[PDB]
Amino acid sequence: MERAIQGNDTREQANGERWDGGSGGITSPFKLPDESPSWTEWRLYNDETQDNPLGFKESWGFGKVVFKRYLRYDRTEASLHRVLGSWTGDSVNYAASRFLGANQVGCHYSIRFRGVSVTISGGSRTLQHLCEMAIRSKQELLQLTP
Amino acid sequence: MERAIQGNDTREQANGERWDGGSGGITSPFKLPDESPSWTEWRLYNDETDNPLGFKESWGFGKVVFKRYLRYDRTEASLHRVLGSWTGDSVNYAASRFLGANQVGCHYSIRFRGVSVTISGGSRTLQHLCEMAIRSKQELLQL
RNA sequence: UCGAAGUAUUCCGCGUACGUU
RNA sequence: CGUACGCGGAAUACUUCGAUU
Repeated sequence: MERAIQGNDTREQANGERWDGGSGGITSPFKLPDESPSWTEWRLYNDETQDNPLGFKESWGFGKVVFKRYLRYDRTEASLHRVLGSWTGDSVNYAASRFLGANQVGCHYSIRFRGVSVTISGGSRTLQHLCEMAIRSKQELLQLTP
Repeated sequence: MERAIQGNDTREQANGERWDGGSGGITSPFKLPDESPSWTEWRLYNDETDNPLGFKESWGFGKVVFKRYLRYDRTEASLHRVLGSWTGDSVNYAASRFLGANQVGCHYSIRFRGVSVTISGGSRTLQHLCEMAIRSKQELLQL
């Protein structure tokens, strides 16, 4: 069965990908490692008070194989350029080719920032279009005028 | 209880507003009427060969959801028209009818050429959802 | 921020069924 | 395109619990 690309095994490994260093060798769509803060650093930051957070959460799904990232974002132009490099059409299509094939599945990209979530979703045979819409939506959300 | 601001009866009317369309007076966020094709017109169109008849969009304030299908043939005259299906005003005005002190989940969703975009978040960021939804709609309909 | 549970919706993919708007 | 399901996920909102006892 070629449906190890979808079996719960690769699913758990894709979820574990966020925290390990790719342990087991699972290919990821992201080009930068996770930066999610600790409970204590998160608790301490939240002093004044949901606005201007530490960063944003994004994820790429290929069927039920979901990868997640939390990246720091200081709302500066330099930081914007840094976090916009967390993934690219190339890195997504490369990673997607490891979990797609035969029957079409649903793919999605999701990003949350300042209490606003954007999800681009569709069939795996439209992935290139998802990427183009995903990168453009990521720019606007992170630069959304307050 | 007794909040019919987000009741099953109001969820049904908002769903019926697409077809009713104005029956009972339910305030909709859309300014244009539904243009959904019939089964046959949708068939004959696909029998012609990418470029669909139009697109689907919907606004949700909690469980109260409004839907529209609008024709869109990839022209500035058609883009400007369908961009007028709703505005920030028409959304906020409609939302204030289905929102109370408790924050609920609001969302805008649009599907075009096999791609679907959904902007969601708490009713406290509705102004920000509107700004994102309009930029997303224009971007999607324009590649 | 992380994990888990429930509740209310939506979205995508797949499959089934029924249609004159 | 519409309606009704069934399956598999995801997203959002709200709620509860745990996170070098």
